[PDB]
Amino acid sequence: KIFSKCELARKLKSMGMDGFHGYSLANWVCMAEYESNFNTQAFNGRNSNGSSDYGIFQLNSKWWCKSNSHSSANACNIMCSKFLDDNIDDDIACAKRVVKDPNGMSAWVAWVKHCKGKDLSKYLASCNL
Repeated sequence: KIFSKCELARKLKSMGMDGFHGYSLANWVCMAEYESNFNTQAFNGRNSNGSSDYGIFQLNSKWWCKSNSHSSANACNIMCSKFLDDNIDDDIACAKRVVKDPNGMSAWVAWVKHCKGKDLSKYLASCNL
């Protein structure tokens, strides 16, 4: 599924993300835009390592989930394969956990590159939320 910005924004808002760990809704939606272009099937292989990044939040299989050929820490206790599904509840539960690490949202490189430096005050202004 490719979400639209505002549709993603509604889903994340409904699931307690707005302000989650000090990160505003706009920040979370911007991270998804730049990580995966809002696509639940996004998949980015080998990479820097061996590992891969899965789903709308491009969660890596060395740290966050378990994959086929690439063994894992599995901090989200889940098979990477679930993050390629259309439903994003698992992905959200895992992103909630990722951001709890010391690097915060800087775990997501595309957020650091495309969001962190930006004025996002108007990013969700077209949205009916």
